[PDB]
Amino acid sequence: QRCGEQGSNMECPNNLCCSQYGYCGMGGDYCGKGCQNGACWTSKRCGSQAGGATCTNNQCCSQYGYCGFGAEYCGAGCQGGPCRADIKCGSQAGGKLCPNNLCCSQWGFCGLGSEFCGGGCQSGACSTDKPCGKDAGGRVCTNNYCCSKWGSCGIGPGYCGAGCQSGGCDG
Amino acid sequence: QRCGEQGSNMECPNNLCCSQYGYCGMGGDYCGKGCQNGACWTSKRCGSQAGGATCTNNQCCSQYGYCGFGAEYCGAGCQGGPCRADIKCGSQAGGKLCPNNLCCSQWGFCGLGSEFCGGGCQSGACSTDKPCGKDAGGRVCTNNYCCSKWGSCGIGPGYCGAGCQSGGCDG
Ligand SMILES: CC(=O)N[C@H]1[C@H]([C@H](O)[C@H](O)CO)O[C@@](O[C@H]2[C@@H](O)[C@@H](CO)O[C@@H](O[C@H]3[C@H](O)[C@@H](O)[C@H](O)O[C@@H]3CO)[C@@H]2O)(C(=O)O)C[C@@H]1O
Ligand SMILES: CC(=O)N[C@H]1[C@H]([C@H](O)[C@H](O)CO)O[C@@](O[C@H]2[C@@H](O)[C@@H](CO)O[C@@H](O[C@H]3[C@H](O)[C@@H](O)[C@H](O)O[C@@H]3CO)[C@@H]2O)(C(=O)O)C[C@@H]1O
Repeated sequence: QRCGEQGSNMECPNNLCCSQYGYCGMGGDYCGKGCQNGACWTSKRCGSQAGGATCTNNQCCSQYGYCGFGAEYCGAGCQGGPCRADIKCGSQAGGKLCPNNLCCSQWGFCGLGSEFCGGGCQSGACSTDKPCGKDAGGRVCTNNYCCSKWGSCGIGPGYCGAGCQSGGCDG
Repeated sequence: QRCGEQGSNMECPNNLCCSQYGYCGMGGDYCGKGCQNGACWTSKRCGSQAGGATCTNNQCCSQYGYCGFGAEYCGAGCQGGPCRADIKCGSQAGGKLCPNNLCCSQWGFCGLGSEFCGGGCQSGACSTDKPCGKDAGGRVCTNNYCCSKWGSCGIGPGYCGAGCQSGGCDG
């Protein structure tokens, strides 16, 4: 029930702003100074301009390296987020990984839903629960996900914990 | 450090999925059944098709009323989220309110950043801290925000609590 650093980076809903304290609301108290996510009065820096950084709340990183929504951010030159132009990926775009766990469709585009996450899904939050492990002819997940002791790709204690065969195994 | 119903609707970061229990991770345990937000294997229903409902994680509500990202969702017929076409608002579009607290620019478009939230901002997470109250010639905030005892628009205990002049005052 806590956001930002004090909520393991949880994010408020409806772009509610997360104050410097880890509470959600709207207004200067939250959106003003120390804001850590949501609709912070001061756009956070992103993209090139800010060491490869991604925006929170699924924001489009404008060409200038500022986070937001609207033509200016999502529009031309956009560098991350639900960018107005199809973000490419997969074996089509040299192994490229969708940002923010998005699915790399069979076709080489980034998204979320059956069309992207479904059959053919190359990387990201594929819903095709494909197997890994000794169990899966020594195949490692994508996104450096954890191959749990049952040969399943995911992120968490059950996945990254004990019996973790490969991926980002808690060490 | 808890999501969904057990985290006052906090949302995991990077589209991490929130399990039926209120924990964040990636995989079937979280993305499978009971998923409450993030990249849930099963798209949540939205728009018309689902009583005016908005998608979580700033997702585009496709023409069919399913939440996601990518051309299919964000593209033509899109009904909410960082839709690929400019969502209109403000006095230009009959008082329309941007969804998900987005700013209604001076021009009548929805977004987030200086360009939308800045000078002229009509409604939403305007960063122009305009005043309300007896203090402000009996002017009420937009979005049914709370006019605190100091004549400030916001959402929270300090705003919606005691001394709340108008808005969604905790009652
Ligand atoms: C769409 C987008 O990214 N909007 C940004 C813009 C853009 O970066 C910009 O419009 C592209 O030209 O900038 C905003 O921040 C700028 C603003 O604070 C202005 C002054 O108010 O300065 C810009 O940078 C200056 C900086 O202030 C100086 O200290 C420095 O000496 O020069 C810099 C030259 O760029 C800020 O980037 C804006 O409000 O216009 C923020 C939007 O999110
Ligand atoms: C972009 C988008 O919204 N993608 C959805 C699609 C679309 O709703 C669709 O492609 C537009 O035609 O549908 C997805 O769900 C559908 C899928 O489960 C199929 C069958 O696997 O059925 C569709 O609805 C059926 C429903 O299953 C039947 O019980 C009912 O008798 O008829 C319905 C007629 O539409 C689902 O909508 C999909 O996976 O294709 C989900 C995507 O998010």
